[PDB]
Amino acid sequence: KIEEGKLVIWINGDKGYNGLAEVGKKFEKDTGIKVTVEHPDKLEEKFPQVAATGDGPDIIFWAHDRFGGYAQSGLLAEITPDKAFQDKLYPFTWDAVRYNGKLIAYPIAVEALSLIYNKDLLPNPPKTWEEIPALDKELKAKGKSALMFNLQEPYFTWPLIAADGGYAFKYENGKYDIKDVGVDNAGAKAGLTFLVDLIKNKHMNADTDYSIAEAAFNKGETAMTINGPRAWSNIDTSKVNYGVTVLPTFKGQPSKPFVGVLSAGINAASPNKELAKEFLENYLLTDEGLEAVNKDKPLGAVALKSYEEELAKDPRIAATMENAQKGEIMPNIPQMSAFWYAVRTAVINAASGRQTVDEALKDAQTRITK
Ligand SMILES: OC[C@H]1O[C@H](O[C@H]2[C@H](O)[C@@H](O)[C@@H](O)O[C@@H]2CO)[C@H](O)[C@@H](O)[C@@H]1O
Repeated sequence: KIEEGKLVIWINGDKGYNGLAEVGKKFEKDTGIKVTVEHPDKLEEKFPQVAATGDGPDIIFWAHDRFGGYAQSGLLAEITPDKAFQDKLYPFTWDAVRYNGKLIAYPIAVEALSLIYNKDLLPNPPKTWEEIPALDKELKAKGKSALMFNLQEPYFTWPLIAADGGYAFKYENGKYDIKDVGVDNAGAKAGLTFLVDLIKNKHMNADTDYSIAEAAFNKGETAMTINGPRAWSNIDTSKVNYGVTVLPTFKGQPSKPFVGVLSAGINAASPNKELAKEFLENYLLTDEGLEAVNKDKPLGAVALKSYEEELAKDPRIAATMENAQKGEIMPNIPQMSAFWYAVRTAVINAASGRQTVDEALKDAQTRITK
């Protein structure tokens, strides 16, 4: 069981967890309530396992796409902030955490992937994905490469797959059709074929992950990378002269990144629900609270209107929002977990050459509509 009179918080290890730990220390000085911040590996998978038994953290942080599945299993408490508190966050961020008409989380920040480039290697970023093979050929002649990014997580390849027609679930009439899936369609095959051809032609390696791409870019070995807000702090330290901009178009269509709203849910088994609420509304969801996390690892565009006005001046945040406006808020429906696992498998098999693109996407389509 969860201990009473204390707060345990789980947040991903790529977030500003030290910063969040500081907001917890502030809460503890004022109220006497100890706050413990942890970042278990695979917490988005572990949470449903432990929460099912009345264990786990009092508060869990993740993008909103996972939350409909948790709420469906009865693992999240319904939150009911008063209208006054609600008016402080952007309306659309509240929409991302509404499930079956109920609020199941507090929206924290908005994030989308962007194109990041080394201005010393590339004064101007490519406008199309199609010109990258040629950029790479010339950069290779100088000992560098054009682009390196995480190919192990479908989140990073999805903008290209969706660019010319790929989609997860058909949204229509204020509802998602869990039977109308678009991973096996023409647009999706075109996008993933482009990706697989980059690897075949030696422009990228199928095994590239987050650390391999980060190391290469921050070292000045590659002219471009694709990443989210959290990557910015480490690039700042690298002293690389970088720019953050809009992703390239594919077949003349803009890349469409999935947009995630970092959110905070309260475990339905938690005996400390009123403490969690006090912490979230009066300590974390304040200019001071968000600034502390943001300083540890950039949150992106925050849900709190008052603090977002100040961050909006940052060109990196502008680029982030521009990429978001071209993408799509991820669905929060329970089927999202099956979508993500099926698309991860498809991308890795196709990229590693274990299956062809058609075989890979066909299996995913089948799995998701099961
Ligand atoms: O790649 C599948 C994965 O994508 C998203 O996870 C993101 C997350 O939203 C970001 O905050 C950051 O942590 O990077 C993750 C990708 O490594 C989905 O939110 C997640 O459910 C999904 O499995």
